[PDB]
Amino acid sequence: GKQPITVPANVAIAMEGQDLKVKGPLGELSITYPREVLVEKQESGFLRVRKAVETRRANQMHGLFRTLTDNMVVGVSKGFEKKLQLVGVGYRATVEGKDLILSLGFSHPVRMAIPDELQVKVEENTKVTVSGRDKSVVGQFAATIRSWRPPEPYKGKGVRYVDEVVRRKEGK
RNA sequence: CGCUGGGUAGCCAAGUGCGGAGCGGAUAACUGCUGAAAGCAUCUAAGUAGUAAGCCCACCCCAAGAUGAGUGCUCUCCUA
Ligand SMILES: [Mg+2]
Ligand SMILES: [Mg+2]
Ligand SMILES: [Mg+2]
Ligand SMILES: [Mg+2]
Ligand SMILES: [Mg+2]
Ligand SMILES: [Mg+2]
Repeated sequence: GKQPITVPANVAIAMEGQDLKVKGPLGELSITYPREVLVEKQESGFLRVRKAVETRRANQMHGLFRTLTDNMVVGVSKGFEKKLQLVGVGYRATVEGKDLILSLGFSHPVRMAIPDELQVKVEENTKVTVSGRDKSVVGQFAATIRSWRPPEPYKGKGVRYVDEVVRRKEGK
């Protein structure tokens, strides 16, 4: 289930065999492959990834870096943006200076730092949107805000991703 | 102590102070992010993040007989 990777994205690519560095309009990333897979610079415009001798570990890994290398370029060409939605009376979100602050019913305003790699913004008092390059830090970042107050069943009060479901119930 | 009433230091508690800290490290159960085999999905057979009175260090004392016997400063080795 492989596919060639589309890279006429006006992005620079460079390697030294065991690594692969990418440099584009809005960021720089790197990655190192183990000795099973191997990649070349196909001059046609795309990129194909071959593999070592047929084995169970390689067939799992063949389609693995295909999606990472895909996200490796799309995150440097366009980036990625995750969405959040705050549900509950009194729940707010602001960006005071660099980091952000949230008030999720606790007796203290939780404060977590935003690394320089990511970008955050808020349109309305009750929603948040993350913007970055790598899915790992971005997805891990948005998951962190979800952990402070996940969505409850009975009323859905809390943080939630967009385009998901909520197991609702009746309390009384 | 003939029997009693008081008693300094000392010893002692019922008296007087202090103590148990850490946004430090790695994990269990659990929740996850990213994401193949399996065009979907999946917390994972690549990688990675949160997190226990528990585990390790940190705190207090002992400690180079640690025969693996350590380290550093200083001193001494006269007369014919
Ligand atoms: Mg007396
Ligand atoms: Mg007496
Ligand atoms: Mg997932
Ligand atoms: Mg997938
Ligand atoms: Mg693993
Ligand atoms: Mg503990």
